[PDB]
Amino acid sequence: DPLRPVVDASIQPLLKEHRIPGMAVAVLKDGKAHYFNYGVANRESGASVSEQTLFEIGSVSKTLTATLGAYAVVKGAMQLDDKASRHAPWLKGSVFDSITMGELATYSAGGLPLQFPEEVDSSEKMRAYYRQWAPVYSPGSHRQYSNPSIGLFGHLAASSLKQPFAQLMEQTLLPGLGMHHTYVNVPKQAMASYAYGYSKEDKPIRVGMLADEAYGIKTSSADLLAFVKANIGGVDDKALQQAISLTHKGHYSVGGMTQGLGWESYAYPVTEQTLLAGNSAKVILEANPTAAPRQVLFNKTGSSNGFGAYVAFVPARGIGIVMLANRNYPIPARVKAAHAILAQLAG
Ligand SMILES: [Zn+2]
Ligand SMILES: [Zn+2]
Ligand SMILES: [Zn+2]
Ligand SMILES: [Zn+2]
Ligand SMILES: [Zn+2]
Ligand SMILES: [Zn+2]
Ligand SMILES: [Zn+2]
Ligand SMILES: [Zn+2]
Ligand SMILES: [Zn+2]
Ligand SMILES: [Zn+2]
Repeated sequence: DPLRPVVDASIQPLLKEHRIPGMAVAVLKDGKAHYFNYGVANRESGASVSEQTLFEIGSVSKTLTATLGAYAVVKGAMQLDDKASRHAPWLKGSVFDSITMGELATYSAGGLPLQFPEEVDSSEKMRAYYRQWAPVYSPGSHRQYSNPSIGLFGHLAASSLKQPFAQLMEQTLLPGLGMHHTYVNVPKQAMASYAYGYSKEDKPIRVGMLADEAYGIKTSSADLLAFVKANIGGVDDKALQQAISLTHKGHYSVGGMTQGLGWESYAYPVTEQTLLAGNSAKVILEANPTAAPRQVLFNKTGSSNGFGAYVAFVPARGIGIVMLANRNYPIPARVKAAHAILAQLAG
């Protein structure tokens, strides 16, 4: 493969520095998929990573959940400016009478935290948590990246379509996107393809409330590259195509990053500095005020215990990259490697 040396040059240093057991990389250019596989999915079996290996992609799941939400909008089941309690009777009489579905989707409802409190570990406790939650910021004014926020968005989008979230994803949305090996619940027949994650102590590990919606997808580099293709070349189904397009619209910005539904976007060519800043600890962990929204690059990071994922693509240039690893290695390393490889592809 004439792209192998370029991809290897940016990826092999990551593997060495962070002792990454395995990584599946996929690149799109000129309508063609290219797969570059490294190391092992499972240190016990020694099974090689391939483009069919399943990795936990963590928050990259949010792009898929966002697409389901957009699909519900396209189907007329909900609108982004609906109050959240329209789709959850159990939220009636709370502050979620005054917070919109779009605000949940874009982490801007007013300071919902990164994670549920550890104690919130059941349906009953989760409903209680939202009903007692006290806003920190006015709706729309601040971005605080949040699993409870987008998790609730996805959960309520599923409810608006009158089906369970996992079923909608596995039976309708994901196969509609050409993603037939993408799961919230990995079935028996797919378990042999499922990597283990590796913690910092090299312990094998795999993945709470709204996990499915917020961070629970297992998928392959082949399936995720198919999703990238869907986000560039499109899909056959008109409703899904319109849904995908809704996920590209900018809602607001934080520095040089523009927040949409799931995807976070940048003007392209993008400097490494701009891409690092929008993916920085400050943006991920702290509340930041929302500013007016901005060729475009779209991306999403995701991590779980033992896993580290990144996807970035540029529709105007027909290029994209997926990097799925079974080590949670630092986001800036992901960004720098992707930026370098994409720049080589862009020419
Ligand atoms: Zn090489
Ligand atoms: Zn190739
Ligand atoms: Zn065993
Ligand atoms: Zn529910
Ligand atoms: Zn299928
Ligand atoms: Zn597949
Ligand atoms: Zn589940
Ligand atoms: Zn677009
Ligand atoms: Zn919005
Ligand atoms: Zn650049």
